[PDB]
Amino acid sequence: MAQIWLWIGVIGMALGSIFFGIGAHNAKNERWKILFTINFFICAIATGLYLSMALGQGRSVIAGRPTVWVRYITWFLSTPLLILDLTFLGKTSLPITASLLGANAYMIATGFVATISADRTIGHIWYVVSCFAFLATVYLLVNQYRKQAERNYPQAKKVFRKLLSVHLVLWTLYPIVWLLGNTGFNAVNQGTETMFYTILDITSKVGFGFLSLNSMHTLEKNTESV
Amino acid sequence: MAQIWLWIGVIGMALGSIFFGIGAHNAKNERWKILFTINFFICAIATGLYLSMALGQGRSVIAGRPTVWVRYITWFLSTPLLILDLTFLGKTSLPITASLLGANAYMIATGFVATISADRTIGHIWYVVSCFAFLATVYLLVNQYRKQAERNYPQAKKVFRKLLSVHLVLWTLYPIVWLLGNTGFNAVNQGTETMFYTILDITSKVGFGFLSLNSMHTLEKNTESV
Amino acid sequence: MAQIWLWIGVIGMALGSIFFGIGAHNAKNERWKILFTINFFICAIATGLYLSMALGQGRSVIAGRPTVWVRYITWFLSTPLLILDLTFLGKTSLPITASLLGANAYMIATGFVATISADRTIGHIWYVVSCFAFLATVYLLVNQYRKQAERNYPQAKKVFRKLLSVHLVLWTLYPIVWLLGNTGFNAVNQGTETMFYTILDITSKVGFGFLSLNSMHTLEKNTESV
Ligand SMILES: CCCCCCCC/C=C\CCCCCCCC(=O)O
Ligand SMILES: CCCCCCCC/C=C\CCCCCCCC(=O)O
Ligand SMILES: CCCCCCCC/C=C\CCCCCCCC(=O)O
Repeated sequence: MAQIWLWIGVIGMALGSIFFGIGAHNAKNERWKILFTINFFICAIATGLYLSMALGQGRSVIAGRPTVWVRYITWFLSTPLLILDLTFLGKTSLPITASLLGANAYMIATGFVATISADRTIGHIWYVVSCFAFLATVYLLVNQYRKQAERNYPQAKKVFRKLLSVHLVLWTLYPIVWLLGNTGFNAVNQGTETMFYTILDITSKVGFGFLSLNSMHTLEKNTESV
Repeated sequence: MAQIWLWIGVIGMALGSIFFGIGAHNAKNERWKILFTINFFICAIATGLYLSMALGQGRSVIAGRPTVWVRYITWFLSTPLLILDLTFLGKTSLPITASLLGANAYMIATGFVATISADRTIGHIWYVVSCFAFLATVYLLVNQYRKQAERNYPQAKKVFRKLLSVHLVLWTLYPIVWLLGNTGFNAVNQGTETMFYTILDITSKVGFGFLSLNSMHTLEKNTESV
Repeated sequence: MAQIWLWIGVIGMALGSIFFGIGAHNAKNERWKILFTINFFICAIATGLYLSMALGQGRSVIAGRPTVWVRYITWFLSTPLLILDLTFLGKTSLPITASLLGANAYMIATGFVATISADRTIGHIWYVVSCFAFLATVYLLVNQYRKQAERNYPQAKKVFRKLLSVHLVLWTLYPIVWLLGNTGFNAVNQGTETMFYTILDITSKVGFGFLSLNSMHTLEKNTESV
């Protein structure tokens, strides 16, 4: 089960890569080229790292617990690009952008330590720290980021509502899966944990990628010159 | 002794984080927001990494020598932000900024190798290389950086004198502690080495943070419009 | 043989560092300062990492195969700076610059995995992936990069022809050496593999550095105001 869902990961991310790549190549102006290029690299990075997992790499048995540590290398590289999707579309100020990228990096880094810690009590301390880093990003997104975006696009409030709704719901699912998996309560087997992360990853990357494109189109039409 | 001084580290950096965070949240313009945000992240990074050390992590016994390698992860991330404090306040040109960040990264990277090298002769070669990287930064700071800062703020020469004096004195203490510790002559026990680094870290982060804020206020008042 | 050619590496990169450093110090304007500083850091990074290799570091025996993994740390840091040489001189757009840096990072990262993989079949999968990342960069360079450069300097088409010719020929030699070495067919001994990489590295860093300087002079004279 694990094996097939890793390969579905490779196929999904590779298909996302190709179509974002073709978009980037054909891009009508620099704004569209940039957005297509961010999403291409999110999906390209995820493809290669899913290939490593499918080939049996990036995994260690830590005190008897099978642990896919390469997964956090993927997240550390792809999640800031997903935040750049948001800050690009929102035309976010540098301090709030920096704060979002900082908190997110902190979330993933503490997430990594929470995972690879042999002492699972220490791991679970880091989980809580990581959740607080996520909460920091949630606060920044629904406050400073949203208000800046709404100020920049007064007629497109709903666009950023949809973007933030999808981001916040999908990203909250990750720490829930982490709790269900061998990292936490171990309520689901490795096959199921792998399926959950793969579906999450394809949705949060290819799914959110296409939503980011659709959102750019709506903003472009909404701000079209008379 | 080691244990308590690691926890004093956590408390100090966490208190620095909170007050810089509150400053950032309340920041009167983008210049103040940026400065508060840089210092928040210096102290936030240091908090989490001091928590890892206090919890017993980030440490290895290398050929019988207890070695806290995570300490250099902290320095590699926080020291460029401290340099950004200087280059932000000094409105430093991109090449000199880049040169400062480059030399500093080189210092910490060679510092790391100097530490984790099992062969202590090779370690001590890397110490000397790291000292020369520091000397490079000293030269850049007291020459190009200072002259640019003085050119930018002709009436605030003393501000940058105070900033550079505190930076140069505090940062020179680090390689001295390194020589006194198990990395060098082992003239002080692990408890004392830990106390020294903690006091240095709180001073160079929270201390220098507040000096950076005070300096910004002086520059803002000095350049206030008639 | 290996040992001497590592030390020739240290001497070559150190000599390149000094002369680029002296250029940077004496630089006539910010454009020359930036170009000199990029090339200084390419050569400075390479010096320190060649010193580590010469001192016997950064090497592991992976399932009986001696493997110099620190070599890919050098390439991961120095190769984007070499790309920055090109994008600086070409005044390349941000998306194409980003695409070049992204593909190059991907090439070196997959190159690294291709090397350290104990399973050499998996290694050779990663080699092919890495070659496709290189091909991506080749496409970007000879298309978008070249056309932007030619648009920016209509009278200096030959300058960028020379830059791209040297880049493409030299960089293609790396995957050939990789195939000849213990990573591939093992058709050459470790002494010869080391000599090849050292000569390549000095040429692609000091050699290309001086070509980048010469190219800047030609562009400056070609665009000199009447
Ligand atoms: C802006 C970038 C954010 C940086 C994250 C800072 C948070 C620090 C978190 C933990 C660092 C400790 C990691 C080293 C110990 C884990 C290894 C182990 O236990 O084997
Ligand atoms: C601009 C970034 C600066 C990069 C720093 C370059 C200096 C290179 C220093 C040393 C690299 C060697 C590290 C690998 C060997 C150490 C590991 C070991 O001995 O076990
Ligand atoms: C823009 C940055 C590019 C990032 C590169 C992405 C490609 C991913 C490649 C492979 C990741 C797998 C590495 C971990 C497994 C190797 C370690 C081992 O086998 O012992």
